[PDB]
Amino acid sequence: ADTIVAVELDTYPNTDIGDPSYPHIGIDIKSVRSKKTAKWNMQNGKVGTAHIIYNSVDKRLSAVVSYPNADSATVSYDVDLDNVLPEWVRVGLSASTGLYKETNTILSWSFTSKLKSNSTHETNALHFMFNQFSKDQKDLILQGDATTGTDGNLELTRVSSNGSPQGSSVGRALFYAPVHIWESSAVVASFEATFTFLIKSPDSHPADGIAFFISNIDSSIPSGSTGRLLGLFPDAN
Amino acid sequence: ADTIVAVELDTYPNTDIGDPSYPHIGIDIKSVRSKKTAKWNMQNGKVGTAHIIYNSVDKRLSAVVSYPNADSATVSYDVDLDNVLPEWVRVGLSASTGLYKETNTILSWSFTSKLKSNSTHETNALHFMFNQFSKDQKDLILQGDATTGTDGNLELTRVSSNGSPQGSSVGRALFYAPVHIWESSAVVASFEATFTFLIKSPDSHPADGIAFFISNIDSSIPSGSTGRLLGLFPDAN
Amino acid sequence: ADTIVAVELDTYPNTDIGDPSYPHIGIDIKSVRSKKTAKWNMQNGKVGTAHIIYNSVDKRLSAVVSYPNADSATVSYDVDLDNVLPEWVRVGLSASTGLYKETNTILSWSFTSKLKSNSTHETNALHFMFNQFSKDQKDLILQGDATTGTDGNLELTRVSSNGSPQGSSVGRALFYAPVHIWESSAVVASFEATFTFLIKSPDSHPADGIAFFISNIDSSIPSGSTGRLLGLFPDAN
Amino acid sequence: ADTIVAVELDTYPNTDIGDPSYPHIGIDIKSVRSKKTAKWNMQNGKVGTAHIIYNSVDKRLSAVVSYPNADSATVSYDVDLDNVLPEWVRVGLSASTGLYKETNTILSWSFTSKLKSNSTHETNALHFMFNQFSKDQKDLILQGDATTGTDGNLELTRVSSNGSPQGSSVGRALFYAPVHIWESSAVVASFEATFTFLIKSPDSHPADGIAFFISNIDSSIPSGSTGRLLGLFPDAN
Ligand SMILES: O=C(NCCOCCO[C@H]1O[C@H](CO)[C@@H](O)[C@H](O)[C@@H]1O)c1ccc2ccc3ccc(C(=O)NCCOCCO[C@H]4O[C@H](CO)[C@@H](O)[C@H](O)[C@@H]4O)nc3c2n1
Ligand SMILES: O=C(NCCOCCO[C@H]1O[C@H](CO)[C@@H](O)[C@H](O)[C@@H]1O)c1ccc2ccc3ccc(C(=O)NCCOCCO[C@H]4O[C@H](CO)[C@@H](O)[C@H](O)[C@@H]4O)nc3c2n1
Ligand SMILES: [Ca+2]
Ligand SMILES: [Ca+2]
Ligand SMILES: [Ca+2]
Ligand SMILES: [Ca+2]
Ligand SMILES: [Mn+2]
Ligand SMILES: [Mn+2]
Ligand SMILES: [Mn+2]
Ligand SMILES: [Mn+2]
Repeated sequence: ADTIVAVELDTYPNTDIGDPSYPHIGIDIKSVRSKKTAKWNMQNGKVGTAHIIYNSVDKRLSAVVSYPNADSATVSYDVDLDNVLPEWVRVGLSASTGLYKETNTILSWSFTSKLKSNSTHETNALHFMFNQFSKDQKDLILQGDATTGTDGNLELTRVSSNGSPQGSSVGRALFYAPVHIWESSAVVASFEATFTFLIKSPDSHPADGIAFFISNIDSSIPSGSTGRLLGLFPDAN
Repeated sequence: ADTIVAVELDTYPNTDIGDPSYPHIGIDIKSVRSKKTAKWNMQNGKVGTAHIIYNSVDKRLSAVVSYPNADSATVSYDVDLDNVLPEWVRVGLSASTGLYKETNTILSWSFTSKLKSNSTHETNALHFMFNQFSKDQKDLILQGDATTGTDGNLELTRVSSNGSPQGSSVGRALFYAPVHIWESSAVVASFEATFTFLIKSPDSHPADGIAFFISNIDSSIPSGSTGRLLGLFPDAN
Repeated sequence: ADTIVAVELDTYPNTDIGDPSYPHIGIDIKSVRSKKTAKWNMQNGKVGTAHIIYNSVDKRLSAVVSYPNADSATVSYDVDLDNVLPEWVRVGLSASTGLYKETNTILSWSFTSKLKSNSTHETNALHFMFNQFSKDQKDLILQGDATTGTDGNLELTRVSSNGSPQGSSVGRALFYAPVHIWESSAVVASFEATFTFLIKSPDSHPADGIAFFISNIDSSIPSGSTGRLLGLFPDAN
Repeated sequence: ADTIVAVELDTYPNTDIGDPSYPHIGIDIKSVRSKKTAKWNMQNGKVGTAHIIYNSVDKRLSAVVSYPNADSATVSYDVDLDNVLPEWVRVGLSASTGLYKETNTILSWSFTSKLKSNSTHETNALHFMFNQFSKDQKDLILQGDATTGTDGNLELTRVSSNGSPQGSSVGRALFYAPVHIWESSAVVASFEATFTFLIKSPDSHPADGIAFFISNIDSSIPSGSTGRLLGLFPDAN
């Protein structure tokens, strides 16, 4: 179908598809089946920050989610992304809900990808940063339930006007421009993505999470991906 | 029609529309009629570098074209670009020929725009750099005669396979993503664009030039803009 | 008589040396008397942001001070800094109180310097940023009363443990490294600086101010410079 | 016994201290004997590029050396540098010859250091770049035989006016400022370095090599370090 690499933040365990029985962060390579996961003491109603980072050299893909004044969960998995991904991709943030529900507000999102070549400073590069989202973001492709303008914030999931979240929503947000993520002849290729989010839920149990993801250029939301699939994968299979 | 701000490099004087009688650089605000110009000792067959820079603070738009081991022509004109331009634009390089002809090879092109807001480091930003152009550039919108892949270079104007240029060509190249160039509430807005080019002509007199330009999102090439209009303006009027 | 260039922020108008009546920002090029100024609707106890930007192309030095939800005071002055300044400088911040007094608290400070040249981005550069000041900052030079570590802030003037400002206080903080501020052979020579500050006085009347300055590598506080001279100038010439 | 971490590039294998037979690159963590290495198909007289990249999340230090149109030699090592290194270091380059000798010419060198934290990009950072070395570089610390200004290059080992390398030579160059390399409270602590170099010997056999190193602020050349120790380590322990 469409190739998907993503870093997932399960607020909701899904022991039927494999997810551990605790709020976790994890690395998904073409399958909601995480190839590596780590325990995340999630904080309800607090603004937190995720850093994603990968370099050709280590071939190690990494992520750190962390709150102020709080321990930070980290995950790392050796993968070679030119085998996996197409030469041109498009990056973005995705998030969704199920029975249980949560606010998936993205307060800020940045990202940087460099292609340093065999001759140095013959590099190629793209960096893009949002610390507030305007009422109309010409350069974000918004998919599903995604809405901007609410308090200068990106809401990937749907929320009622009073501020309570709603269930069984998928919204997904993408950068307008395609990213040349890797090349046949580059000595180092790298890419970092940082984004801060606010997850607050009225219910004691929230669901399902946020994921930063990378896919081929022409990606649209999978049918019936609402819930534990996070708007990234069509099937747990 | 479509609003156009651009820095022009006339290799060919056009004294019928106003252009001075020497190879010049100049500032065009919605009219091929340059509002300020400066003398440029152009160098045939040598790689040269243009720097464009503008900040909300000075409200002064500036450009410098310069060769290695050679004097550098500079131009500057006070303009306030939120009055002129739409809130969202799209940037790019344009170039064309007439009776006389030239190669308009773009060896590299970068650009950066920042929106620092009334609260600091609540900024918004986009930077993008090409030091080589691949056979297929997914993220460049190519218009008219524009072609990439030839020796890792962007050729805005048409060129025969042996390497000689051809006449009465317009090619124009644009960044896929729209640039949020200014905002109603930002204490400093700024944007810098740098690009290196190679102009070589078999004929003693070459024509017409290269221009970096900014326009509304939906800009396409004007009809009959080939020649002294540089693929930017429909009429000298 | 070390050479010194600066962007000053006067909370105290010293009418005999030329300070306008109203609290102003100004450009001080080699003398305390400001070459140009602009009215500044200062806000007591609110954090503000200073932006400062100059480049070899415009040859305009300029600056904007700005509080949230309030107009921003701006100023510009056409000056060629390679005439005025040595080839190699140190950059830094200064502030001072006299009979009247204020809290000169620096919350954050960053600075960029590029020497782009004729070739394909064969430039020389330096950038540094502080959103928190550590308890021992060994890459700042601390001069006078200046202190770090309290709340992660830089305090250029002396304050009590309760927080009360003191009178007749003078403090400077310089980046440890020397900056290559201009070159004989570089086609453009941009440099940008940004910083935030907190100014609060119990008093009806606060004094004197903060200034971003640039001077020689060997620069030290001029004697008897507390008060009107902001730790910058020996005399009021 | 100053503390020191480094990425070494051996043209001369010193088999008794563990250098493999073949010319190698390696990670030297607190001792000259390399913790891990990889074969390097060195090219005489051709400029090459070294890339070096480490981050607190992976906790992997790694590096790639690369010539145009040739495979690139790579190496990695899992090490937690805040255990090994002091909180505040200086970075720099070192190289040396012994009985056998080579030209250790540094054409260009850049370095980035970020201390991203838990908050919304409230980080601390430093970046610097050199594509040309000036005649007097007063923000490099020059140690040993190291010299600037010849062709705009850095020469870490001594060379004649004709260009002939010399034997038993040792040279280091450090950035003037101290780097905050890690923090107790920072959630990630990335740092990246890049540099190009020219290595040429008249001989069949060249020696010894160049190394990027990190050490304490007060670090100076260890005595008797020419030859195998590359200006880095007092002893071969
Ligand atoms: O008004 C006072 N007693 C009378 C004489 O003090 C001069 C001010 O009175 C002014 O009005 C009087 C009435 O017409 C005149 O008789 C004076 O000749 C003067 O013009 C007086 C009473 C208490 C004081 C306590 C601590 C102090 C520390 C330093 C200075 C000083 O060196 N101060 C020197 C003089 O005071 C102002 C200088 O300003 C200084 O302090 C300012 C504080 O903002 C700075 O802006 C400025 O750069 C200077 O450093 N002063 C005091 C001080 N002065
Ligand atoms: O081979 C020579 N004459 C014989 C004795 O020289 C030792 C090498 O001969 C080797 O083989 C011989 C035959 O089996 C043995 O009898 C020796 O005991 C030794 O193992 C000889 C002839 C001329 C010389 C001229 C200038 C010099 C400067 C310094 C040194 C030195 O300190 N040199 C010390 C010894 O030479 C190698 C050290 O390598 C040094 O130089 C290398 C150059 O790459 C570095 O890699 C390395 O780290 C060292 O600094 N040597 C010379 C030197 N040596
Ligand atoms: Ca889940
Ligand atoms: Ca023309
Ligand atoms: Ca004053
Ligand atoms: Ca060796
Ligand atoms: Mn899952
Ligand atoms: Mn014209
Ligand atoms: Mn003043
Ligand atoms: Mn070795």
